[PDB]
Amino acid sequence: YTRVVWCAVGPEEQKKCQQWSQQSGQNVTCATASTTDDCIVLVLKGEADALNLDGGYIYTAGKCGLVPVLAENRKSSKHSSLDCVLRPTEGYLAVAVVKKANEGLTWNSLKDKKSCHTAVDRTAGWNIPMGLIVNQTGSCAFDEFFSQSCAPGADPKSRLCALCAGDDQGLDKCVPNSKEKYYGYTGAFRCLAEDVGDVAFVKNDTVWENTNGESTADWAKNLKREDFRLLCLDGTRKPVTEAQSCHLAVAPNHAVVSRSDRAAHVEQVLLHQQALFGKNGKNCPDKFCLFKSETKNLLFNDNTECLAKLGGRPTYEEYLGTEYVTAIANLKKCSLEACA
Ligand SMILES: *[C@@H]1O[C@H](CO)[C@@H](O[C@@H]2O[C@H](CO)[C@@H](O[C@@H]3O[C@H](CO)[C@@H](O[C@H]4O[C@H](CO)[C@@H](O[C@H]5O[C@H](CO)[C@@H](O[C@H]6O[C@H](CO)[C@@H](O)[C@H](O)[C@@H]6O)[C@H](O)[C@@H]5O)[C@H](O)[C@@H]4O)[C@H](O)[C@@H]3O)[C@H](O)[C@H]2NC(C)=O)[C@H](O)[C@H]1NC(C)=O
Ligand SMILES: *[C@@H]1O[C@H](CO)[C@@H](O[C@@H]2O[C@H](CO)[C@@H](O[C@@H]3O[C@H](CO)[C@@H](O)[C@H](O)[C@@H]3O)[C@H](O)[C@H]2NC(C)=O)[C@H](O)[C@H]1NC(C)=O
Ligand SMILES: *[C@@H]1O[C@H](CO)[C@@H](O)[C@H](O)[C@H]1NC(C)=O
Ligand SMILES: [Fe+3]
Ligand SMILES: [Zn+2]
Ligand SMILES: [Zn+2]
Repeated sequence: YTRVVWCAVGPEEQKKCQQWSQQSGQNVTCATASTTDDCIVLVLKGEADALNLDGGYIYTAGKCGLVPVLAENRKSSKHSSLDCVLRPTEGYLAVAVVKKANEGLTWNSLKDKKSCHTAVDRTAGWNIPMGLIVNQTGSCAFDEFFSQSCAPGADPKSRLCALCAGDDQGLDKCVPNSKEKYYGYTGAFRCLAEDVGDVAFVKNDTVWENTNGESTADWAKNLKREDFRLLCLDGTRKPVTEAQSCHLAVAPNHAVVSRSDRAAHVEQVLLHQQALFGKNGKNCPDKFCLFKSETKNLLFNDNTECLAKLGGRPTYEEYLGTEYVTAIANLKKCSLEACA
């Protein structure tokens, strides 16, 4: 009754959710689906209560009537006075990243190169870059722009899936979940770093969390920030320390969504769960930490300080902001359960 069914996407999120479930005394339970879109349907049906979603999916979920409940909040320098849960969200920086040794590559010469995206329909991996390109290009043929790409969630037989790798056994190629090797923020950066693609569309934090010894991960043990460059909209290349003057846009933080009729309940439970397993929670380091998953960003992003209340009880459009919402609509003109 006062229990919440979390929806996990893929088997790695399933295992993490199962651990959370066990540590919660069954206050949290788990439903699992192969894609985020499916998890969304599970929530609409009332078979699942909630999940955390990137902005692009919140637009999908919002049209079907789901609402924003609480947002991911990472630690910041400004607004230091307020507590994390009451602290305003800041938004993340969407960037395009390349190897510095790849001289001569700029925003203006991306056509026909190889791209690495977090997944179709996500903010920094798809909506922002492809929105910009369709525009600058006056064409809806975003599938013919790059020569080859890894964009999880596209047709496995298309060039958009040419560079995706699948799992250990080469199965599940291009599925939009963590079984795909190049899925998500981490997977797209790895696609760039192993030199599978020429550019990766992720967010600023990703570059920082996987270089200069921050990851220990085999593929990233030896990655140095100086070996990378951000591509700016004015045709310039800059070091990753200049993300504030060289980004594609500021994205709205990922947020937990649920059915509006379940919102108050989902909110209550999560605030208590984070007091127990959050950053400074009663049992985090010692028993279970909600916001940790070895650089894999399972259920929540690993750099999450807390889940914050929203303020102004915003609809989904208000949460994403008028700038972002029109960007998506315009892109969608190129391309229930599509409820509107
Ligand atoms: C782009 O994204 C980045 C990444 O999110 C933003 O950079 C962050 O900026 C914030 C606020 O502006 C910085 O605030 C600091 O946060 C730190 C916590 O991460 C605090 O510093 C301590 O804790 C760090 C984490 O443990 C630690 O790491 C940093 O420094 C060392 C050496 O320089 C390196 O790694 C160390 O820690 C890791 C943890 O796993 C460990 O593996 C190592 O063994 C080291 O112990 C690493 O390079 C990293 O930079 C510090 O050593 C220190 O102990 C600090 O108190 C303060 O709150 C935040 O540090 C920045 N994030 C990182 C990871 O660099 C950036 O602002 C974004 N840009 C824009 C424009 O928005
Ligand atoms: C790709 O191109 C489209 C078409 O221009 C861009 O959409 C346009 O973007 C601007 C920014 O939001 C919109 O202008 C705004 O309009 C409102 C009122 O209409 C005004 O209050 C704001 O101050 C601002 O001027 C414009 O409406 C919108 N055009 C349409 C037809 O919806 C789009 O943003 C571009 N894509 C990306 C990803 O940048
Ligand atoms: C489970 O929820 C009940 C009711 O709120 C509460 O007594 C208990 O603190 C919760 N336990 C855990 C581990 O979340
Ligand atoms: Fe995102
Ligand atoms: Zn800006
Ligand atoms: Zn409002």
